[PDB]
Amino acid sequence: APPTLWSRVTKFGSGWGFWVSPTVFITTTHVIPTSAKEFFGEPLTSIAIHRAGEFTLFRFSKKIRPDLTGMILEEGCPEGTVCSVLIKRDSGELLPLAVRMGAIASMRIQGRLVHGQSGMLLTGANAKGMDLGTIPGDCGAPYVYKRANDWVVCGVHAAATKSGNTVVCAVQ
Amino acid sequence: PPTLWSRVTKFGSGWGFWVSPTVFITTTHVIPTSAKEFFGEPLTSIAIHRAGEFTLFRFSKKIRPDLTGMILEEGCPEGTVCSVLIKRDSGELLPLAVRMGAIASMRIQGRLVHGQSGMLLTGANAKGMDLGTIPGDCGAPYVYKRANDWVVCGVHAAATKSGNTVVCAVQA
Ligand SMILES: CS(=O)(=O)NCCc1ccccc1
Repeated sequence: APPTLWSRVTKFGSGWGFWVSPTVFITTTHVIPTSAKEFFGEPLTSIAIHRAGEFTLFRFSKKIRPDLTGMILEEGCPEGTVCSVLIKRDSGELLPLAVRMGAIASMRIQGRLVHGQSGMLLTGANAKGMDLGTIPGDCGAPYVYKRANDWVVCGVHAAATKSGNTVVCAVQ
Repeated sequence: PPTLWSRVTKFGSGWGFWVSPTVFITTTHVIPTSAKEFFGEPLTSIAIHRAGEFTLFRFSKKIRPDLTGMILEEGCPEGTVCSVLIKRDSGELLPLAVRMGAIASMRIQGRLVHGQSGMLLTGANAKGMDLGTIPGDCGAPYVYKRANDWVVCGVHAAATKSGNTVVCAVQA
């Protein structure tokens, strides 16, 4: 995946978030530190929060990341799209996990109720564990895909099943 | 904490894989043709076992004493979904699902390559996103999970321009 997309993935709370533009940051609601009153040097005062279940978007009144260009955020993707989940791991290692996207779904995962766009990992037979699959600390990682010329972001990592094969993308 | 990715190592014009502290496997065509040492050990002290596009090195001391010995087998049953553990010079780790077929001699781009056929589960077109192999990927290992055990069953030897087809070179 392009270096400019990896540059947009920021360590955040118990996971990650993603810079859509110099002013827009998206993440998974449950990774956000519940006590936090300041983000990227800005008071809560100065920030527009948009929360829809496990999807959260932050809009800043200042350019926090002026090195970036604004890219397309969409509300999930067509069923059958193959996406990459941009997961950073121990060592400066970069894991762009391939996922075939399915329907919008409501599930119970480890007792918690989750809603988003479901998908199946294309990494192995059974993706249980950290070599072929996701771990809890990957939540908030972006789902991206390429069109003709364009790259698109369509959601953030919310959950995965015990077997590790099924994932859920939180969407706008 | 141990990872299979730790055992994937840059080597000649491609990659190889540590099976054990003393055992390293790779694809014959990526090995340098001028060398007096590998991994600091004189070539005098290394057993080389070659069978077409599969080569095994056995060193006279532990090069990777941090590792345990893994199961190495001559290919896998047809229908097994393997993962090819691709490392890229970008720093990306790209595990891709491959459905394994028969042993055969296959015409790939110019040439005749003997080993176990497979097809990528990404099988749209696998060139433009991180969804297929490139020439520099040769030597990457084919692995799968069986009961509690990881098995390694060959090394990446060849791929078609693209429809979906790959060849895993195997021990014999
Ligand atoms: C939050 S900060 O004060 O340490 N820096 C602001 C700019 C920035 C934000 C996110 C990622 C990289 C840089």
